Amino acid sequence: MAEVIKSIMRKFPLGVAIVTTNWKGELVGMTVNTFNSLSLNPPLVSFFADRMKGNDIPYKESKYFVVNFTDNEELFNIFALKPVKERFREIKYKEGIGGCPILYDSYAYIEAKLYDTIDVGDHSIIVGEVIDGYQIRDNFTPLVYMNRKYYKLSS
Amino acid sequence: MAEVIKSIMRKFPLGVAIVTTNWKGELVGMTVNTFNSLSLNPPLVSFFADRMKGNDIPYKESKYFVVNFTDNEELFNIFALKPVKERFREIKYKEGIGGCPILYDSYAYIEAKLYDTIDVGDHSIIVGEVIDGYQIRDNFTPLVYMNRKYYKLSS
Ligand SMILES: NC(=O)c1ccc[n+]([C@@H]2O[C@H](COP(=O)([O-])OP(=O)(O)OC[C@H]3O[C@@H](n4cnc5c(N)ncnc54)[C@H](O)[C@@H]3O)[C@@H](O)[C@H]2O)c1
Ligand SMILES: NC(=O)c1ccc[n+]([C@@H]2O[C@H](COP(=O)([O-])OP(=O)(O)OC[C@H]3O[C@@H](n4cnc5c(N)ncnc54)[C@H](O)[C@@H]3O)[C@@H](O)[C@H]2O)c1
Ligand SMILES: Cc1cc2nc3c(=O)[nH]c(=O)nc-3n(C[C@H](O)[C@H](O)[C@H](O)COP(=O)(O)O)c2cc1C
Ligand SMILES: Cc1cc2nc3c(=O)[nH]c(=O)nc-3n(C[C@H](O)[C@H](O)[C@H](O)COP(=O)(O)O)c2cc1C
Repeated sequence: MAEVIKSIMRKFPLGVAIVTTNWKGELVGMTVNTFNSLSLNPPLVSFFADRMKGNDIPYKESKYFVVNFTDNEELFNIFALKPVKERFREIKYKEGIGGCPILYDSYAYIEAKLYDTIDVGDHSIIVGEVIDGYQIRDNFTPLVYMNRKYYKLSS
Repeated sequence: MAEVIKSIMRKFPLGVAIVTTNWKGELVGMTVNTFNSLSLNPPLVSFFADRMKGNDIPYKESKYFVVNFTDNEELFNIFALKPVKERFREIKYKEGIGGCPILYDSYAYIEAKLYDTIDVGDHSIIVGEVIDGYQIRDNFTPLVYMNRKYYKLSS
């Protein structure tokens, strides 16, 4: 059934984001296709973190996280494929709340306070309360991920 | 902050699906942009159901649900905009597991057993264990929802 999930999801298009945190001083982040809005009152956003890779642990052990929205495919590939220790060497960034890294190439970002974590199956649902949101750049081309590719929207 | 969430999400592209169930004999479903894969082992998928509209209740009170994947924008609009009592009058469907409606225009669907529900903020995370998946049609144009529109992917 893991294979039927992957086969169906390969053709299910999803927006991508790069979630980051400052994990006891270590700058970390990852490309996710599970980011979404969860609640309006209270204002909550979420993503799913793979427990099998320990992707949950930095967020569980940090008070805040940042959601970076970017149109730079290179950044998504860095934050999916490159070794953790290498990712923040290659990109421009600044620190936000809790020291969480904000990527300079982001056209928007959210700063969130960790609100809850919920283990379900082999992932943890990471839930953040939106503390602030910023729209930096008005002109951008949002990307959607499907079948290992990053597409623009038609028209 | 509910407004910053909406403003950012308006420009965050997301695949859409129509989740259905047979709620004590009542055929119901809704367009969602919160469907995703949650876990591989066990094989779990999820969506977020708005408690403010009672969208959580049918799933909480039914043993199964179906995830319909379709490329028919008309269907997404029916299952977002039209009165509940009208939706299954206008479309071709059959019943699957638990009597859950499978839409004829779906190019793929998942049958799921309700695994857990988790209230977080003003939504409930509805979690289903994948019992079966089906790819009916190999030729289709997946849609992504952004800024109230249903886009095709470029190229
Ligand atoms: N944890 C996640 O939700 C998730 C999502 C996408 C990619 N990834 C990781 O990146 C790798 C490369 O991605 P790809 O697009 O080539 O994947 P793929 O070809 O292995 O799978 C296609 C799709 O299936 C779903 N999926 C795959 N692995 C999953 C997992 N462990 N848990 C929940 N859903 C999963 C994702 O939506 C993915 O894009 C994946 O094999 C996976 O290890 C993880
Ligand atoms: N519950 C949901 O996750 C959700 C998602 C999309 C749309 N909707 C409902 O459909 C209506 C029409 O959609 P639209 O695209 O014109 O919306 P919109 O212009 O009001 O908001 C834009 C986006 O913000 C997010 N959002 C809006 N309402 C939300 C809610 N109650 N909870 C979590 N996230 C929410 C969604 O991703 C939505 O597409 C929305 O106002 C909402 O009531 C609900
Ligand atoms: C487009 C894309 C989407 C991804 N989405 C998620 C996700 O939502 N959750 C997750 O835990 N991992 C996801 N991954 C994998 C993480 O990015 C990856 O495990 C993380 O960067 C840590 O990398 P590492 O284990 O190789 O060091 C995704 C990968 C890609 C290619
Ligand atoms: C594209 C789109 C995405 C939606 N996603 C969700 C969702 O994920 N969860 C939810 O509870 N409602 C979502 N909604 C709203 C439901 O479709 C709607 O509340 C449901 O069909 C019941 O309709 P009603 O309250 O008008 O009767 C979405 C609406 C649209 C337009």
